Amino acid sequence: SGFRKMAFPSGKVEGCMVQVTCGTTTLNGLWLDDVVYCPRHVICTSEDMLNPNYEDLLIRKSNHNFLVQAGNVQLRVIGHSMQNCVLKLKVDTANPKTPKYKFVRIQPGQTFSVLACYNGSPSGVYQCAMRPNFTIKGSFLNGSCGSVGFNIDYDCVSFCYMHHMELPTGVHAGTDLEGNFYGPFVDRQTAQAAGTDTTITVNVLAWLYAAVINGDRWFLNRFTTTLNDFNLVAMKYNYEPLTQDHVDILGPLSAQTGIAVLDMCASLKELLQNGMNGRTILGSALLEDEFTPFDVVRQCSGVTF
Amino acid sequence: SGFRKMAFPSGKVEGCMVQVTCGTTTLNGLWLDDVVYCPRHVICTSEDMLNPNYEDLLIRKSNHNFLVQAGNVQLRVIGHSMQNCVLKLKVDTANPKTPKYKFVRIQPGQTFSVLACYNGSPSGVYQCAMRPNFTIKGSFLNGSCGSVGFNIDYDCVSFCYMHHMELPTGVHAGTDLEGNFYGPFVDRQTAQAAGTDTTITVNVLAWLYAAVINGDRWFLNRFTTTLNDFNLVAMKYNYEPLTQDHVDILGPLSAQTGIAVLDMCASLKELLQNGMNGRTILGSALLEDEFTPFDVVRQCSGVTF
Ligand SMILES: O=C(Nc1cncc2c1CCCC2)[C@@H]1CNS(=O)(=O)c2ccc(Cl)cc21
Ligand SMILES: O=C(Nc1cncc2c1CCCC2)[C@@H]1CNS(=O)(=O)c2ccc(Cl)cc21
Ligand SMILES: [Cl-]
Repeated sequence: SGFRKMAFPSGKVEGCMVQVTCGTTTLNGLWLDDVVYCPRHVICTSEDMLNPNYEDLLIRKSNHNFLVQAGNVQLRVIGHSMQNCVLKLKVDTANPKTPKYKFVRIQPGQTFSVLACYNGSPSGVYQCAMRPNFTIKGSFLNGSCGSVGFNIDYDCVSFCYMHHMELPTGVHAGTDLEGNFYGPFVDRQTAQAAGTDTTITVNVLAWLYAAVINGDRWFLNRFTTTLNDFNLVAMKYNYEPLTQDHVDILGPLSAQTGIAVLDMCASLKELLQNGMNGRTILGSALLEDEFTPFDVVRQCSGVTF
Repeated sequence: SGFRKMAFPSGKVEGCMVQVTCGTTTLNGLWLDDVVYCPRHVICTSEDMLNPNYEDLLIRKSNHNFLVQAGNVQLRVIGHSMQNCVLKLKVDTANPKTPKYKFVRIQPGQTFSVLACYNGSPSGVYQCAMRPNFTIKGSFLNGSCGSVGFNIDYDCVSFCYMHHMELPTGVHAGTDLEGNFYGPFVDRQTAQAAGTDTTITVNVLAWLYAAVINGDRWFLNRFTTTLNDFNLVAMKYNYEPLTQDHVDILGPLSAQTGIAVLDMCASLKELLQNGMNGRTILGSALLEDEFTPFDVVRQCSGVTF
């Protein structure tokens, strides 16, 4: 029993964190095999950030301008290349702690663990979701750039995010491990803003199924809804539209609890109208949207209470 | 910016998790140097749990009755002894991954990270607090016994909890690494219940300081209070009494934000008497009490390990 915001064990990622320095700029790098991946803005000064010409800044650099530190050992850079917004530094030593891994680009609503790091040293781990507006609500200070997001389903680490910047509202933007930004963001200091954010509907439904699995049904009602009527109501509360894909994905949780997806949608419609009336659901007074259907199945018992 | 429920990086603890089997009972063990620590109830059958005599159950066991598996390698048990509610299995191999460590007993209100494990394999990491009623609100299923709680100080892991059982309300109970329970619990199948819990006042105040640091100030007011008047009000809401030690501990956060501790106590009094009025603090509609003053300082400073 219980339901917590649970991160994957971070050990496999801790053994890949290194410090990358170019001149006065220092940030984190991810060392996999003989390559260190880091944000390309490590070659920028603060002044360069308004309109940096990365190709022009990079051509003026040699391999020995990049200092890579793994623990107390200095790695030797023997090559470099830029791929989108990431810099790939070829080093003379393959990481002996390289886990089994993949690079995966995720979609909004997907969750992942973040290993926050400073000076190549891990400080903490927490669970995040890629918001519908392509930002993440992380906890990052200056020096956290290059910290990564990942999942570890089975023994393979799927790297899905690398931290690049903090927007004016205090939310965060970054790239996949191929250097492609999530969202319409650029690694430039020009005026940029997070778009209006919305609630991840499929995740709220998954978490309501987690509450039923753990023994709570107070929020259920005798009604059902059509998918279109549900979406007309949901969008009035700034909730993402629920698609047939989301309904299909909730199938297993619907079978385990015996509650049809559109019947759970009717409960959600009522919760949006009434609020909780002094009650909580899984220790929360707000509707939680950072647990996916897959996260609920992973954390909850297969036997409903 | 940002504020997340953050756990310590778990790698140093992952390298200590093993699987312990005695007959039909399988659970997790902690392998440090040449000793494997695990709940002594691993020697019990379901019937034995009703009224166990652990010395009598243990005397009937030989070293080869305990199967210890570290990854895909079988460890050889060469000795065994009991210390309070913990079984210490001496093995023929010292753990090459043993980190620098200490066994520490924590007090209610203190937080720690939990590495949930099943079959000696880590599945997730989350942060929690030792409640005033000595339970923890964890997330554990069958097979999680032997999972451990810890804090990291510089490079030293301080092990503070080992999981033993779930109470009827779905909350959890366990021991320190010397086998002494937290709370008035016993390791047997008998009528046991979590006592009435209270809110950790010093932690709520720490989290209100974190909200101010992160730019949430709507709850601040011009008023102050005495420590005695604050405690008279706090007692009415099932909040733990605030002591002069708690006021002293909040000193640094008070200096950083410019808000006296008793000034923040007056904001907390108003929040208890009037609610949030449709507002949230750090994305929560409830007053959060599972962040200590030290957790707030650490997360808002980027301390690494
Ligand atoms: O956003 C940035 N850093 C950063 C990342 N995470 C957390 C925090 C910070 C800054 C202080 C607050 C906490 C930088 C610098 N600021 S910037 O506007 O020059 C900028 C712009 C683009 C890129 Cl790719 C990067 C950046
Ligand atoms: O509590 C216990 N295990 C356990 C731990 N974490 C999570 C979960 C469980 C059981 C299934 C549900 C989820 C056991 C069995 N139950 S018991 O009451 O027989 C018991 C009693 C004492 C001791 Cl030390 C242990 C136990
Ligand atoms: Cl995805």
